[PDB]
Amino acid sequence: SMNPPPPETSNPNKPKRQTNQLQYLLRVVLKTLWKHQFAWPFQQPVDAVKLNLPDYYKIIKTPMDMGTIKKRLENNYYWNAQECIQDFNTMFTNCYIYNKPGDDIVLMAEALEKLFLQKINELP
Ligand SMILES: COC[C@@H](C)n1c(C2CCOCC2)nc2cnc3cc(-c4c(C)noc4C)c(OC)cc3c21
Repeated sequence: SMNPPPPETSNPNKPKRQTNQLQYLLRVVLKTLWKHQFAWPFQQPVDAVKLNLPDYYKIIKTPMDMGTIKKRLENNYYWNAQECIQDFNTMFTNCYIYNKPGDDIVLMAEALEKLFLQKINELP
């Protein structure tokens, strides 16, 4: 496999919690971004094989996508909201590191991030 293993969504050794903030991140934040017209390039790990990007996983050390975040939320992987927020932030920063500033994917990421930042502003 020329893709790395995806980021883990279950680990018996990692303690976990359900908090109001994590339920909000699932039911409101992820739910909103997931249903956005531009969600789909972010709904699964970057497939470097399918997309013919042999340098992607030479450059991006900490890959992250909303498919992974959705499973981490549903599977109770997280201890706190900040871990989940960091995963979103990483997904956006990775996009801005790898792609050119004028690229369509960066415009898609920017639209999702604006919605994200507004929902995080409203964290309970
Ligand atoms: C708009 O389509 C772009 C096209 C290349 N693409 C398709 C088509 C589907 C139909 O078959 C042809 C390929 N699927 C995907 C799925 N994920 C993608 C993720 C990124 C991406 C992110 C996010 N961060 O870095 C990168 C890099 C991406 O960036 C150019 C393109 C993706 C992508």
